[PDB]
Formats: sequence, structure tokens, C-alpha cells
Amino acid sequence: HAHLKSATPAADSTVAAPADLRLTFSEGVEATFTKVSLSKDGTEVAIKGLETPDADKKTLVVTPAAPLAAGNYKVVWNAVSVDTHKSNGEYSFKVK
Ligand SMILES: [Cu+2]
Ligand SMILES: [Y+3]
Repeated sequence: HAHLKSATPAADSTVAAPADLRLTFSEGVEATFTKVSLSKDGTEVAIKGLETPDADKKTLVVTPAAPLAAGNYKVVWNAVSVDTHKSNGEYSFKVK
């Protein structure tokens, strides 16, 4: 099972807008089977891509279609690990 070890931006942090979201899991994950929702102040934000760029597949990069406006963001993820298993979670962060 892939558990979220950390993310950038971090849960409950306030940051200047990043270029992408980066979730690091306890196990490798599969970008084709994994799903991620992003919302700002309760409104869906468009995701152009998912990818795991590294050989170990532990960091999932979530690329928004456009630059991230200031606001309160919620991330919902449903992961499929290289070990086949499902996991899911949520966290929130702020773009100042
Ligand atoms: Cu498992
Ligand atoms: Y929609």
C-alpha cells in the first residue's frame, strides 16, 4: 500500500504558487491507474498530466493545465501502487 509520506506544497502550509504538485509515497505508484482531484476554494482545478519521473516511481508529479491562483486548495488522491494495492487520502494547502 502506498501511503503519502510528504507532498509539495506541504499539507497545511502557505506558499507562493508552485509549478506543480509533488506527492511522495511509501511505495512506487502507477500514473495510469492513479487518480487525483484538485480544487480551489471548493471549485475543480484542471490537471493536464500525471507522471512518475523517477526509476523508483515514489514521486507523483501533478501538472495543472494553468498556473495556480491564490487560494485554499484541496488535494484528493487515489493511488495504485506497484504492489497492486489501492490507497487514498486528502490534504489541503494555501497559495498566498
Ligand atoms: Cu499493499
Ligand atoms: Y469536471
